[PDB]
Amino acid sequence: LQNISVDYATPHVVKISLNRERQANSLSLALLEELQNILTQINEEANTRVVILTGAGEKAFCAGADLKERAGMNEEQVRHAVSMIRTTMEMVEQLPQPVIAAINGIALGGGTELSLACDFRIAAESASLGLTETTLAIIPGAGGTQRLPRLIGVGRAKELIYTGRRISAQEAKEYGLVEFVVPVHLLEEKAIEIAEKIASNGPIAVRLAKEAISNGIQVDLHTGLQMEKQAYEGVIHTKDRLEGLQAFKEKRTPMYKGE
Amino acid sequence: LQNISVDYATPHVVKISLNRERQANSLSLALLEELQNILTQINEEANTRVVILTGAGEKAFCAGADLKERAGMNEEQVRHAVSMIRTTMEMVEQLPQPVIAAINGIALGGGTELSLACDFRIAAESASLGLTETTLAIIPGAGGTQRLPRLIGVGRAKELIYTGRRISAQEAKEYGLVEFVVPVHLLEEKAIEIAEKIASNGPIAVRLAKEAISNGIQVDLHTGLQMEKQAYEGVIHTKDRLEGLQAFKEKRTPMYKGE
Amino acid sequence: QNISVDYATPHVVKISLNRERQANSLSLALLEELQNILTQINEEANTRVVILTGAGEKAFCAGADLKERAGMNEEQVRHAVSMIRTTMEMVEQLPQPVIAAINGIALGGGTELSLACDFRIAAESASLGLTETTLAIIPGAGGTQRLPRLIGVGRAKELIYTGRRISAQEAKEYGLVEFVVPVHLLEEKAIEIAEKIASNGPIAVRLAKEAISNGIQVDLHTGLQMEKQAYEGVIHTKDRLEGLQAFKEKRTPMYKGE
Ligand SMILES: [Ca+2]
Repeated sequence: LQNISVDYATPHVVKISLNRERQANSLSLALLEELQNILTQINEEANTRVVILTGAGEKAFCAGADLKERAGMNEEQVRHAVSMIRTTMEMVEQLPQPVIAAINGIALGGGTELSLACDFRIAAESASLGLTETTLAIIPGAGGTQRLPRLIGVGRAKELIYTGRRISAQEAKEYGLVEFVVPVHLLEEKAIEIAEKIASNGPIAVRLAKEAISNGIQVDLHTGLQMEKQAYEGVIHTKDRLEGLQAFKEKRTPMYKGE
Repeated sequence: LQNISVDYATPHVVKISLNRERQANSLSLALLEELQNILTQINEEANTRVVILTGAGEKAFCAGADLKERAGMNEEQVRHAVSMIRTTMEMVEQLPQPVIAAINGIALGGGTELSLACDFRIAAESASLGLTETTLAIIPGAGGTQRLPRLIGVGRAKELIYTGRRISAQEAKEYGLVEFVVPVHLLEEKAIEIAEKIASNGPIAVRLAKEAISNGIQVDLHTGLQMEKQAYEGVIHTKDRLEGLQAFKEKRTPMYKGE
Repeated sequence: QNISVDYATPHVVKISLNRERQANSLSLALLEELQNILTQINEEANTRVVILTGAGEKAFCAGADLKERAGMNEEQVRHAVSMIRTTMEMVEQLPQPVIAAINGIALGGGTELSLACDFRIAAESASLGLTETTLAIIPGAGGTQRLPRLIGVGRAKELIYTGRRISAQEAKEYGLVEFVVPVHLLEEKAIEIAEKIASNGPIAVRLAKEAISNGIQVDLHTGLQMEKQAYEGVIHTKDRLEGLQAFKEKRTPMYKGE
């Protein structure tokens, strides 16, 4: 409502925009509460197939945790606020639907952490990223130390976290931190395109694929293969799987319904 | 053998070719049966040091599961078929010898899964890859959800699996999915020359390296180091190690014998 | 003395392997002093970053000393091998980040030494490889473990099975080295990066190293719990307050490890 905007104008896709432009879309407690509420609702939306997360304006995706607010917090409040940010990251990652981060500007600290909590990332050429925490004598406390090395390797994650340096979208692409980079005015269009492609695939299968990958990658390969085996059981008794084969037989585009 | 070809022309190297060109080298249950039988034989071949896996023709490495055969299968049939494919992948992965995928054309779904079960991959410039399963309302059921993120990272694996999009050999190389790209007319000689190099190295050492890397990467670094330590004990008392030392001292090529 | 130790800039110690005639190879003597220096640095508050390099323009470290090994049976190979392994563990477990400045060839133990460092910066003319299988052995100081963790299983397998040596440029492509610079600029770029790290909160950098190094070894959920505990280590620090104050005042923070 106040700190976040939601857009359901695109069939099967929901667009969440951080809306605190004056504060560089930083994560305030109020914003986190609104975002948690929205994520709770989306979690139960069977008709929602893909989520896009972005920031309002052309300067910032998310500048991170709100420092004005952090500056006025005692130790107890700091702990509560960091807990609220961590929990929100978990809610984004555990959504049944794929979540696409559309990085429209600066994504620093908590902002990079937020993008890491998404399934994958698309950035504007003008975007900049970084985990700047060590420059302030703190560390990434919302998964930055964990999600970054998992995505891009320990070496790169270490140099980035130890230096706290800011990097360009192109550098981010080279390192594997962002999967796609596109001109600034084409960001929303490319995110919607990718989302619609995902939305055209079997919704039950896409959800099972997210679970299989996200959970299986956390363990040994042998166990991960067994999780994938159980996940696949989930598409066997679906009408969509039958439509896939029928469309193959009829030589046409399949049309899935999530059943 | 009617669905595959096995060639031992090159010393210490065996080349297995999927041989169903008319069917884009798709994986029928009959082909999977033959492949499992040859994999069982190679598993016990001490004279065989490296294996090359490829497809017949210049259009397809492997189009994946045979959908003509899959159509209309009842529940029990589907489970058995997916089981046959996943078991075959495990057998490729667990061969003592290194296995090189020579991707001569399209490698889709089960075809990309088959290439992921190999130690590393060489692709024709004209090859295309992808895990197209979600476009059929299913998920990769033969390790694609597990081996792909392990090789190229979770972010890229997710965008590929969720979209089910096809990518060029060039794109695959950029993402780290294939290790080499060469012209299709040179694919066979490139795979043979890399296989010959590996075959000239100490076979006990190469086999132990495969075991140490493949198993060690599944666990924590500390335990992984202890596994390497035990593996190293397997080479220090060998006659091949002594030949390596003498060859280096005499500045001549070593002639390893697997002892 | 087979190694030199000097403060290149405030808080940045440069350790140079100094056995140029023997390609900066790892002899027992060098290993002993390297272990001694690392034992000392573990207890230091002044040192915030370590740069590890080799003397000359030809070799970073050629690995295990060949002349010293020439006169070794299976039994002597173990103690030597054990000391190399142990040294690798001391580098990765050191509180401070360690940057490998690869000034030339890195082979066997030398490549393994670079992998035990937090990150690597290489001269344009440097090269790296694990040629062990060409000699019918395997990497015995973590190469089979640290390499796939950094660059993925597929490329680690290709390089280890073939035993091929690669250029700094190839290494950069694979993510084996994080930075590549012209030969004459290796020292100054390693120092520049170390200075940036040394200007950040020392408690925070140290906790970041532990959280990353340990957390990456387990499942994400547990790793996140480790990060949570590590964050508790910065919350009550004066440096954290200085960071917020220096940022507000828009001036350089003066951290004191408190
Ligand atoms: Ca693991």
